[PDB]
Amino acid sequence: TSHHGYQPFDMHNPFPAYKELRQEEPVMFDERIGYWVVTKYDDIKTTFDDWETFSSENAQAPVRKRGPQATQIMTDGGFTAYSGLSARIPPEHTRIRAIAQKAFTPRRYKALEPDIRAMVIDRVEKMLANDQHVGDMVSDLAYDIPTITILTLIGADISMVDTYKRWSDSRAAMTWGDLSDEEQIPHAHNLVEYWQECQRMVADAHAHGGDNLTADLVRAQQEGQEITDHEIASLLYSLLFAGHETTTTLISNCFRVLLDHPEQWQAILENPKLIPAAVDEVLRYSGSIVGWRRKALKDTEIGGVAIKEGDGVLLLMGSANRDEARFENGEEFDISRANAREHLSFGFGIHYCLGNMLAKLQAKICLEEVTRLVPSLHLVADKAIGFRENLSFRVPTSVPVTWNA
Ligand code: HEM
Ligand SMILES: CCc1cccc(OP(=O)(O)O)c1
Ligand SMILES: CCc1cccc(OP(=O)(O)O)c1
Repeated sequence: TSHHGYQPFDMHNPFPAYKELRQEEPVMFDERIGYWVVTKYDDIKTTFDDWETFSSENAQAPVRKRGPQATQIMTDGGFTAYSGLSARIPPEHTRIRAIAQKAFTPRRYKALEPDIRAMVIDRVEKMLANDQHVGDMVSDLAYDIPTITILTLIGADISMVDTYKRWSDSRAAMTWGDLSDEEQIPHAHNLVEYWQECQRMVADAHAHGGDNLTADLVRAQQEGQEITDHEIASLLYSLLFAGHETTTTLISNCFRVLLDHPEQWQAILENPKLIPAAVDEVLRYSGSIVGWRRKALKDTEIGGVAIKEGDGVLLLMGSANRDEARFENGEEFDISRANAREHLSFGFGIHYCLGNMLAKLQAKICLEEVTRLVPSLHLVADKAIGFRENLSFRVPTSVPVTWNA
């Protein structure tokens, strides 16, 4: 009953609280986290657009202050990473991003769609063959696929899938979790390991070359592009976290939300050409990220409310995606929604998601082939899906399902 019901870290059903915030206090200061909480769509899209007033430099600063022990651990481990791009500000961001998109060329996207599809069918069949005819859409399908894709694109061993998810859970907990000074210690070590592997791969590209993003970036350095080895390594640190966890969550939510609405799963079975629009509606209705942070570089206003220089802003895009002023019946999941692409789950402006297409790519491929091979798929029960507490990432821990077999 406090802060209009908003619980910053509970990710199981924040949408009722989002709804009353939009009506009662659209720009609310939450002392429990230190942020101005913004919930209406215009307000949020405007804040994204004016990057010159609202810096993103705190997007990767931890919500809870790093404790003495994690600070010593990461310092003694040589951890010098902050942010590949998402918390970089111009001129550094502009300069580094343009070099990144000259290696993130969308031909690589569409060139190896077939090996994505061949890998889904592999995973779908192994799920359909086991003692119990019950599966988990996260571990059985959505855990591997985007991870292997991003490891193949950058040049990591695809045998290290469990190391990179262990490093992802750490980064997602260290930075947006409600961690104590003890609880940072195990993730502190993981981030040190993760940063040292990012640096090990960059030195590898100098020495032995390759055929991949890591090689291409160093290859652009050798050809005169203004990007250092600390920035090459920071670009891997960004892509080897953001490049799969959000996409794992999107795939898991595709089956979570479509199986909660069997009528639209049934329409997806009828017509697999509706699948792309379904993904657009899942992204609006259940985004992987519900909140993203910014920092006021000067005294300003959001929606009439005065905000001091240096104040932190939390843009609740999960709330914006249901604003009745932009989405009629915003709280209903409807894959036929005409303007679902107006959603802000990939952001807006100079930090827009670099791999939005690569994520939607694998989301559509997973629906296309799971609806075909397993058209009778459905949830086990109604109350069997929990979400890890976080400020930004709303990750379902499991999507338990069964089928006709
Ligand atoms: C699967 C669903 C995904 C969602 C919902 C998502 C969401 C976001 C959001 C909210 C931002 C910040 C936008 C802003 O501040 O303006 C962002 C930026 C970014 N995303 Fe994604 N993302 C997803 C997948 C991916 C994938 C697959 C990749 C790479 C393969 C990726 C890489 C990045 C990078 C590098 C940035 C920072 C770009 C910059 O700061 O210029 N993300 N994403
Ligand atoms: C416990 C309910 C309550 C009572 C008084 C103030 C208040 O304000 P808030 O906690 O800052 O939202 C809440
Ligand atoms: C999903 C957007 C995102 C999230 C976390 C890190 C990141 O990359 P980085 O901040 O540049 O290291 C991107």
